Amino acid sequence: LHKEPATLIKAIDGDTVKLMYKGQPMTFRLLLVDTPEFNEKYGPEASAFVKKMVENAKKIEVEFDKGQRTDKYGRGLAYIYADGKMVNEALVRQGLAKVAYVYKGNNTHEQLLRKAEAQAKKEKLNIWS
Ligand SMILES: Cc1cn([C@H]2C[C@H](OP(=O)(O)O)[C@@H](COP(=O)(O)O)O2)c(=O)[nH]c1=O
Ligand SMILES: [Ca+2]
Repeated sequence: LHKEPATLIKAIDGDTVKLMYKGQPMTFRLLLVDTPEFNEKYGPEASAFVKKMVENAKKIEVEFDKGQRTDKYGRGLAYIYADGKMVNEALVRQGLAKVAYVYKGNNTHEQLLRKAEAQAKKEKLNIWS
């Protein structure tokens, strides 16, 4: 797996973000996570967390997995990094997201995020409190 460049177009919510990728605008859905929707509990906090993360990054990178790169709604499915730190993992670590939608062949970073979730549960963080 490798990191490709992209630029913020627009923060959207806890687990979707608009990026420019290979010069095209495109909504990305964060692999292996599920944030609450904005209208749910911690939805707003999730959105703010990612928003802050991507808006403050000097460098956004996109990392496809080995499988499907687009979902059925046309969203790009990737791991997204903000100055080297993975947003997907960061959300889970803070208990702003659950590990979720784990499909085979698009699950490289699965155990890494389960480690993170386990620590967030342990600390009773946000979702787990
Ligand atoms: C995370 C992810 C979601 N999806 C699809 C499955 C879900 O289908 P349904 O809409 O049929 O429930 C939907 C959930 O995304 P959201 O959590 O953004 O709604 O996105 C994938 O197909 N692959 C993925 O990796
Ligand atoms: Ca969601």
